[PDB]
Amino acid sequence: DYYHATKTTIFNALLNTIDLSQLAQLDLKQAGEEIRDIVAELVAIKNVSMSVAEQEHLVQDIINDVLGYGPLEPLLARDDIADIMVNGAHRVFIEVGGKVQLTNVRFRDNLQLMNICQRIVSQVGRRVDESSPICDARLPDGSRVNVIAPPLALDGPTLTIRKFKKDKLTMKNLVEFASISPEGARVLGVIGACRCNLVISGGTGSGKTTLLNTMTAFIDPTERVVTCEDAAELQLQQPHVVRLETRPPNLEGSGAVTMRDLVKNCLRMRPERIIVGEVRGPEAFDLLQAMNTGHDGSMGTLHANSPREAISRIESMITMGGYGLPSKTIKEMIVGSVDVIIQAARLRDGSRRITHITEVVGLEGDVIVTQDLFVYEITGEDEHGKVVGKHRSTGIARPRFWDRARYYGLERELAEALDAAE
Amino acid sequence: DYYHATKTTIFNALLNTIDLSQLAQLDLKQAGEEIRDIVAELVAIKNVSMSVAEQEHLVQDIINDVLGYGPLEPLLARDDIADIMVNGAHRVFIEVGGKVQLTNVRFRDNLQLMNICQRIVSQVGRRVDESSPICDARLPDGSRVNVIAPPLALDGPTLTIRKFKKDKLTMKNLVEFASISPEGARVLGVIGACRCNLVISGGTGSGKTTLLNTMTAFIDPTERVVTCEDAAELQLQQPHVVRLETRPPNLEGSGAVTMRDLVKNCLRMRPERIIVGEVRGPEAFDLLQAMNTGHDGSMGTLHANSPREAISRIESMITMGGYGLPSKTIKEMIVGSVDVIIQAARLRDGSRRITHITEVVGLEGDVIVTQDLFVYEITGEDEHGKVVGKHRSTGIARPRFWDRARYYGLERELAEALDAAE
Repeated sequence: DYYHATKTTIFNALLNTIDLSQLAQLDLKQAGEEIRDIVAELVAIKNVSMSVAEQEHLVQDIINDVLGYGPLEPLLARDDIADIMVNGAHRVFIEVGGKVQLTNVRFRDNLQLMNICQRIVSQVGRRVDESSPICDARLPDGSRVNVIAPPLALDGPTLTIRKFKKDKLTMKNLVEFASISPEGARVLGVIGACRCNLVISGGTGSGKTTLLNTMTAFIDPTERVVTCEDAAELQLQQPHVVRLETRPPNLEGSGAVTMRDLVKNCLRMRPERIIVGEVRGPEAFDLLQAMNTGHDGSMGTLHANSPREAISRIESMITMGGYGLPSKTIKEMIVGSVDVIIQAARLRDGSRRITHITEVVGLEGDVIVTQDLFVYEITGEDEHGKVVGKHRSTGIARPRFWDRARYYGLERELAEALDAAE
Repeated sequence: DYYHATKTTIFNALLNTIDLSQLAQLDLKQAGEEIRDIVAELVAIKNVSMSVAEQEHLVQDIINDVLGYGPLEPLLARDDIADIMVNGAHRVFIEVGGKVQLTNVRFRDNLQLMNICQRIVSQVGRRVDESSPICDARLPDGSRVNVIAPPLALDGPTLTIRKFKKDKLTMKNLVEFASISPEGARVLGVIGACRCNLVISGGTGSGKTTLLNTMTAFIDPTERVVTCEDAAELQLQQPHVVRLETRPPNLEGSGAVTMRDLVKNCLRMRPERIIVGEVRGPEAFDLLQAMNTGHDGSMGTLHANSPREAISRIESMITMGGYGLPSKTIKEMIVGSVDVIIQAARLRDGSRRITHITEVVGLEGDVIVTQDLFVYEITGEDEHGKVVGKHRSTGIARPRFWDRARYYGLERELAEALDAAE
């Protein structure tokens, strides 16, 4: 009560005293010090009786409101709070330990919330308002931010901050979730590290993108990666990642930038690895060429249930490309370009597994030949219906990519991992 | 710290002192002199305690930021920097000695970087912005530039400067680098000498232009060769070469002289070989007419990955040229005009070699039938990661262009080359 009234009076006095532009001229620390001095002077003038703790709290709150993110700052500073979700000025939720909880934190009004959202997004040069109500951003520290303006959000501006939790998308999660056995995990690490061209095929709900992030986690830091996605969800930890996002056509059907355009441009940016979020149309062709003409180590997810169907769908995509390529030419391209196909699927019980790790070996007999390094053998189901299976290595001790592993010095690791698969 | 703060203060004072538009209206010399004078006056007023060298550096930086290319200027001035990549306002990498290194150079912000990129791409009459987020160009100094706008490049505008390198070869160089077997070299010499219509297709990084330059050494010196280019990259050593260069449209959208107009004029320049630096527009149609109306021996570089893909690309180009030509008519024209397609591509290991030497032998029904003379067969990889392969002749003894060889007496050499690599 008294603290709130004192804060309101001090804020009014400071606003009447210092303009927003003048404070913006000063840096975060210089502006903060100047605001602290002005607030002390205003408190002395108003003869407000406040203790050291109360005075410090009021000064910090005034500084945060005038400069910074206001009532959000205490939440952001906390480490336990993984995600913050503000639905209008009068409600805030925090995700602690995987559970969402309501918090007493409340903004002054929707106007202050909009100002704070605009500052947060502008921290990376983006702006959100009625003209562009939807804004999405990734702050340099890894926090994702999503903001919806009042014209779309009926109850007020909506803000969603998801801080960078690091453990979610590493091989440990897959190994402990029985998605891939530890030997399979080591084989995948070798495949990713040795710049093997990959095509992650997966069925509906098979978590293809999660597997793609986990695989790209192996990329060497120095490699200049370029990611094309319809909607940015990959979170490469590397220092030299370029992120691109397609653009759908406007309501007039113009101004579009399809994934094919992004891949063709990627060819002209000197990338050492092209990652395609999801191949759906002609872009496959371009992507495949990117694999063939250097850039070895690219990747791309695809919608298919088995590796053979994945190859067939790649052929159909390239054919959709419109070029008069004979089927034999397309098969030769695929055989020469793609090196490993990872088939991940969602089984009956809803669990996710890496059903196959297979290698495109050649074009014997005008039909592409694939040898499976790892397969998932379904033995049975638990008493409660849960499916039961195990990862078996086919025993191919010399995968066609063995030469790359030897070149990169990972041949010993590959042999050790694939030998003890059992 | 002190230097950065002084530079920021000087920039703010200069911005508040002179309008950007007025300086832009000023000429290079006048603008530079005014900027230097204003910077010196501001430094004197603010009493910046720095050496004369420090003042000169500050003035140069202010001039570059106001009208130059910002922090890229020291990078561009350098020589060891093979190329520069900007992944955003706060990420700049340079390829020094073939190694990518993160430079301690940062732009003021994303807006400044976007303005710098817009200036650079406007230097050759092109605009990059939300409406045209992707812009690839070639600067006068020979360097290639690629720019992606924020709407696609999520992390901010992305820039890529790849500086020019000579990279010119002679057929002996290609033979010694195994780019083409000696029999292939003889066959290519025969094809070039006998004024056989050529289309040197190749993928990105294949150096197709270098291959075209190498091919234009078997031309009879007497033949009047007219080379139409976009940046003057060909260095023909023949004595009667007329070098033409297209003029990109000015920022106002006028004064454009497209390659199509250059070729159409060349039709009336009495040439014997219309050489096109790169076919990427409707000009192909006209070029084909030149190929099929007495200017035998015309060559044209094209961007395609396989001879069939090159043919399809040419057909699509002619169709997009805006004419009412039925697809069957365009295919018939292509079959009649073109006589040899040389496919130069970069292999996965980064090396570049000639893959196909294919004649457009005829048209059946709707599909164009073509026969390969020389084909590159790959045989895996070696210990050092280099691709292992060899060229083999298809065994044809009477190639379609045989008559042309008979014209110049090159029948014997053609037969010997086709026999020695059976």
